[PDB]
Amino acid sequence: GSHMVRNVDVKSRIMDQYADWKGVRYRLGGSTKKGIDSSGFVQRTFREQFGLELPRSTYEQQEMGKSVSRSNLRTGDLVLFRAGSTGRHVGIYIGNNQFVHASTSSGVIISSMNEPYWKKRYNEARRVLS
Repeated sequence: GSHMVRNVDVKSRIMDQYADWKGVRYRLGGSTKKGIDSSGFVQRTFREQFGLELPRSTYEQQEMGKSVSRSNLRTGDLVLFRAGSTGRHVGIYIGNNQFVHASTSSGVIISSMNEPYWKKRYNEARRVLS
């Protein structure tokens, strides 16, 4: 079998994407720097940094990969929250109890998993990178 190293500087690649996208406003169904949503930001990040094709849907991203327990989160895992009007919101865990996401209140931003709003609404996590 293959013994090539894989999955790489995951944190630095996500931070590269964040550097270029920080502050981009929230727009439902958007996919550009003029405006992007939470699942769209996850889709773009995984395409551009990891070469993986994800759907632009929190509902479908919840099905991906394998489930991870909250205690076992690793950088690059998708974090899912029962938040907002439809009860669906996704971000990318970046370690140290932080996650990056396209937020409705602030656009693309880094938030803490311990912020009371997000801590109360955390639902599940998915691992996509082996």
